[PDB]
Amino acid sequence: TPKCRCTPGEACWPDNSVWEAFDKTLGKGKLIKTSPIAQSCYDGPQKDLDRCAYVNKMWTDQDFQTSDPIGRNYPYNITCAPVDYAAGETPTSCILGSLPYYAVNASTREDITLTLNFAKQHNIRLVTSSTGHDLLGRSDGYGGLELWLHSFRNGVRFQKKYTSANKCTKSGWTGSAIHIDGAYQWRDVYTVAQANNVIAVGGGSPSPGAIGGWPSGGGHGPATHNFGLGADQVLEAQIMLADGRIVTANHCENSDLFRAIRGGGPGYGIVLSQHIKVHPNVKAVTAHRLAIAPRNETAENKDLLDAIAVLHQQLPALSNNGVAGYGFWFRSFPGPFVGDAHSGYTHGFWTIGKRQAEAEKAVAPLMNALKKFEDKLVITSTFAEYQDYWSFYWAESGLHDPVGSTSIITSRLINPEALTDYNKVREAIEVVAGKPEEVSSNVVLLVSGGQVFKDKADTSSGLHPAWRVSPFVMISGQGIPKVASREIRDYVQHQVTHVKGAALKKLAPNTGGYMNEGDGSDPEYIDAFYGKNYAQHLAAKRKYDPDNIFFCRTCVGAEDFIERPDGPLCRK
Ligand SMILES: Cc1cc2nc3c(=O)[nH]c(=O)nc-3n(C[C@H](O)[C@H](O)[C@H](O)COP(=O)(O)OP(=O)(O)OC[C@H]3O[C@@H](n4cnc5c(N)ncnc54)[C@H](O)[C@@H]3O)c2cc1C
Ligand SMILES: *[C@@H]1O[C@H](CO)[C@@H](O[C@@H]2O[C@H](CO)[C@@H](O)[C@H](O)[C@H]2NC(C)=O)[C@H](O)[C@H]1NC(C)=O
Ligand SMILES: *[C@@H]1O[C@H](CO)[C@@H](O)[C@H](O)[C@H]1NC(C)=O
Repeated sequence: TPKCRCTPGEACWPDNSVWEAFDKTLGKGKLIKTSPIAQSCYDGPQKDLDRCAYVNKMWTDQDFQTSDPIGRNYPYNITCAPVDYAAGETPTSCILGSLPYYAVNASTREDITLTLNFAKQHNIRLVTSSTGHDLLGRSDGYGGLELWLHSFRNGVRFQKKYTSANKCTKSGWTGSAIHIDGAYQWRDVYTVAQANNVIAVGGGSPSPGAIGGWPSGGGHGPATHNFGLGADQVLEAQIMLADGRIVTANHCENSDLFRAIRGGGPGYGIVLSQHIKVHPNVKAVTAHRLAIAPRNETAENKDLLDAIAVLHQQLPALSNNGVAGYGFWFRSFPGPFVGDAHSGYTHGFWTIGKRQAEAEKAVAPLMNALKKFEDKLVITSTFAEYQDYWSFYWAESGLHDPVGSTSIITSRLINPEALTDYNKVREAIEVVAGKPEEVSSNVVLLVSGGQVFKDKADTSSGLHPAWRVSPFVMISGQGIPKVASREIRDYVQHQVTHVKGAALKKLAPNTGGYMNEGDGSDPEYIDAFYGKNYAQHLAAKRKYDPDNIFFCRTCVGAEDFIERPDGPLCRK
């Protein structure tokens, strides 16, 4: 049976009549022949400068990118760039690249069954997308048939008391739940949680999918320190296997599959629905806004980075005190970042469940450590109190930031013991700060600790062990030009993987990274992404998808195949 999937233009590729008959079986209009988002910017039959300008204007918008079957928030390889003609830009070339060639706009189980079956029947690579949010190309594939789940939406329903499809009691959970009965986004789930005065533990941005890559890789957000990571919210799922069977996965049934999807990434089956734990609303949340800038701005920014190193050392104490959230910093920035300075550190942290007085005590270990820098840095610190989770969430989080660039980042979970020696930390900070000429994004995800640590007791979970000891994640990355030569991308990828990523590993060598926002070019990605759970993830992969119908890049088992950006996917 053939080692390589069939691709367009080959003799094995179904001819126009076969595709047309497949469109008609589905329901005319469901099969979409994909077109590069910005093809109207280029010469040929599809050229349209009005369409091109609209596309150029809307490229950075998350909804615009989720609305097209091959729209990508963080496109893995821009092979058809939008062209800004008003700005004097001119076209190079436009190809599909590694984006799927056909998509099925699937809105019923029958759509999904037929798409799965057709892919297998014609040996065509099946690509699964709920939203196209992925940063690593795991919802892409050259010459692929995309199962697009964006309109597969059969309700989001609140359960006052979790009620399992197979009456499983082994979760031990008798609290409330939400049945996410479709490939909904967090926005949709949040509306129902809010209507029912409960906390749904979703992402900091509401556009990503609720039941796909987000929970399967981990899933962080404002509420995860307090209530657990996204993967650990999952009580059960309905999943269509490669063989077409629809099965329940929970503590009582196919528990190896259930564990795999809760931390082992995508590619075990097509997730049709999940049930998630939801949590009682709180009476208070206080947010802490901190900003730090140099009094004396220089290319080295020695004092700023000293303080950032110190701040990193304070995070575990903060985490132990119920503090969570996100911090952002730059050694150099192309313009004012903190007040008047073209550099600095800023964060939005919070104590869910605590009023301001307790919030101030919670961050005291950090503010006290920062008193030593009052002569050297300008530091501002404010608190905002909210009377429930949702007013807090929408005020301090619920982000819809600009997107549309390639992601080249590395992530490293940091254990407390990696931070006790200031000099080692300072050295890590020096390297990840990057070259003063090159913009380096550095981000702190203070999203673990607390309940995430506690949920180590849950052996049904598949989450990377390092989550259970690491209260926060460091992410460091750089951009590439929109139209990027191979040489420039290899230079940047090397800085991210072997300079930035390497420093982070040296700082914390016993932990790992975060697959969803992580380094897909790391030679050691298996270790980073999955850790010691990998052998068990792989077993589930080989049991439930022996033919690797759900192949994705870096996903468990992907090393048994060779992916190309411009040719057939093949088994080794
Ligand atoms: C603007 C933006 C903001 C973000 N914010 C956050 C954040 O705050 N916190 C955080 O942790 N992450 C965040 N992410 C990252 C997100 O967790 C990952 O990109 C994740 O892969 C998104 O899953 P998705 O289904 O939405 O993406 P997709 O690209 O649709 O799919 C991602 C992967 O999951 C697979 N997949 C999707 N749906 C299914 C399914 N139903 N069954 C089987 N496999 C499936 C795909 O095959 C692919 O491998 C953000 C991403 C974007 C674009
Ligand atoms: C982005 O897409 C381009 C175009 O498909 C890829 O370039 C090809 O890469 C292979 C090696 O992997 C070469 O043998 C081809 O000659 C390249 N083609 C062209 C037209 O340049 C590129 O590899 C993709 N980048 C990534 C990181 O996936
Ligand atoms: C996808 O299908 C739904 C109906 O199931 C329809 O409302 C929607 O507009 C379709 N989208 C596209 C892009 O064809």
